[PDB]
Amino acid sequence: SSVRPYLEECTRRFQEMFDRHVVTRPTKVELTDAELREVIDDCNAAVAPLGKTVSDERWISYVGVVLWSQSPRHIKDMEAFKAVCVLNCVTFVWDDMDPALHDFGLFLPQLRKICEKYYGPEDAEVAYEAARAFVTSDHMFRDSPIKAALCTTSPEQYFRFRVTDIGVDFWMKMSYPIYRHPEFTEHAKTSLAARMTTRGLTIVNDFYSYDREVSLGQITNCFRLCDVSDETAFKEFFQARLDDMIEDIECIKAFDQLTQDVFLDLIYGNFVFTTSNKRYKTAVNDVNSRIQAAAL
Amino acid sequence: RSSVRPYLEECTRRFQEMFDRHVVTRPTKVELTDAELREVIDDCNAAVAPLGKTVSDERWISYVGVVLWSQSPRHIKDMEAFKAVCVLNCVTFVWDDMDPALHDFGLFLPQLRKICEKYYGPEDAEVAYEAARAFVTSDHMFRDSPIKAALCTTSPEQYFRFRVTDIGVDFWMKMSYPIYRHPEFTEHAKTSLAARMTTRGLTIVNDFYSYDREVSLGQITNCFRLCDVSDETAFKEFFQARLDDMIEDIECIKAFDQLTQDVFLDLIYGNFVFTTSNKRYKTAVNDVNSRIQAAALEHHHH
Ligand SMILES: [Cl-]
Ligand SMILES: [Cl-]
Ligand SMILES: [Mg+2]
Ligand SMILES: [Mg+2]
Ligand SMILES: [Mg+2]
Ligand SMILES: [Mg+2]
Ligand SMILES: [Mg+2]
Ligand SMILES: [Mg+2]
Repeated sequence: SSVRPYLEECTRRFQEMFDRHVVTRPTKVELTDAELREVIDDCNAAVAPLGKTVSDERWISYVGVVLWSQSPRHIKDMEAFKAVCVLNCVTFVWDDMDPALHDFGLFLPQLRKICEKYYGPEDAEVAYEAARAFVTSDHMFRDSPIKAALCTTSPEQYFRFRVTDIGVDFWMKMSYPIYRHPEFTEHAKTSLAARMTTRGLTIVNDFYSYDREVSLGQITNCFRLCDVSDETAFKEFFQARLDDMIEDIECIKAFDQLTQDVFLDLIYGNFVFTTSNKRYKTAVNDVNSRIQAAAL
Repeated sequence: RSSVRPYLEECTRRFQEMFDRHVVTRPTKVELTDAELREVIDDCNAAVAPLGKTVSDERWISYVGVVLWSQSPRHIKDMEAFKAVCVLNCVTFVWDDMDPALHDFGLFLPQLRKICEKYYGPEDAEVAYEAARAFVTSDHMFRDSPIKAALCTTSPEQYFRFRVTDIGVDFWMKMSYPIYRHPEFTEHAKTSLAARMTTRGLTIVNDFYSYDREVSLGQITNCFRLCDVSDETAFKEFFQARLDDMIEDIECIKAFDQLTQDVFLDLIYGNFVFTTSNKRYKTAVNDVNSRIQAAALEHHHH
């Protein structure tokens, strides 16, 4: 199936939800041309050992999510920002890669290289460990019975899987050096930061990446828990997910002012990234195609 | 002065029937040698000594029972790592029981590091230390925090999300994986998926048996504060939803690899046996579970 029928009303329902509960719109980070090419050179170098080329356009697509979903008001360290740019893009290639291409012995050293270039010694270890856990999870769970069980049982089992699998725990553990805000750093390191933002990021991503994933046999998507064919059941389910996002956003506002800005800019920036970026406008295209092995 | 006392017998039997149906395999208590117990307690005294409060041998042994009951003795390979978890868990229980006036990070974090460096190799010691640091920093950070009030009063979902860290199960997995040297378990511990899978089963059990103590101390971190426990109908409907939660988690746990699921279920079932047998949960206020308090005249000359 597909959710294109619902695409227009749901975008509006999302946007109305954000306009009431978040209000402040996200704003896109503009990189200088130098900065952008540093990022892209760093990206190509990290995936090169894996034997696949990535166009400058596919990198700019990936990087949009970081340009839209950080918190410019509070940025203090732009070297850390660039690291998140590079780390997020290259793990995007991994997510799209056939597992045959997953070579840990070749790719884990490049991840460490990136982390040691942009972070101090401590932050580099934190970012690296989170990058390593993320690519290792994506690998381990292709065709895992665990993934099956967690994705088909209930929303509560599914979002639990997604704390790691969608990459938000990774994101927080590499983004906290951007802000050098002590409270935020601690919520990143306990993963409470990821836990608070997982549903807002996943429900949005799931709706707009449903068609791609479903075409590719990918089960990691909460709308597979309902009959998107049944208009009534889809509406009941969509509302419960919106309810989920609203409850999360309202608790987020108990966090200190800077932390809540970063959390809410992330959820909302990701919705803007996802509704505008080319990755999510069609199932298979030049920036979201499966990176295939190609046998012989 | 609310209480779940009237439900104690039926609730305990309902928990037990749930384990008999869904887990089946019983936990087994790890027996420590007299030497091993003494190394642990000596190491606990050393670590807390800089904080100026004495902890009795009886109270240590109370704390240590959860590790003796809730690890997975079928699969223990590293007893040095086992001893570290005994020590780390006991001394962070003390911290959990302490007035925050007593919380000296400068004094206590290096003692946590020393324990980790004693029992673990270098990489493992850093993972255990970081988890330990994160736990005591969370417990301290959230004493009368408005974030805790929001997460704990809003819904079960928000509450259990706070408890992944706050009950200490993430810390437990991240200091326990060296015991087993099992690769899948190690990865699940490092992603926190292991903690996430076991949070509700540990939290619901603990919350029921520590409710009376916690309401009496003003402590709001307990899911049964989300319902009117003096309302039998509302309590039983809430209790049954929490059993459903435990059952759903247990059944997904059984999709994990066999060793990992043995470890996950021994933790949840072992914690239930520890909780329903240990003096700590026998009464709300006693000499193994009383608040460890600072003295307002601790600085005095008499
Ligand atoms: Cl998938
Ligand atoms: Cl509390
Ligand atoms: Mg993925
Ligand atoms: Mg994907
Ligand atoms: Mg997706
Ligand atoms: Mg306590
Ligand atoms: Mg506590
Ligand atoms: Mg308790």
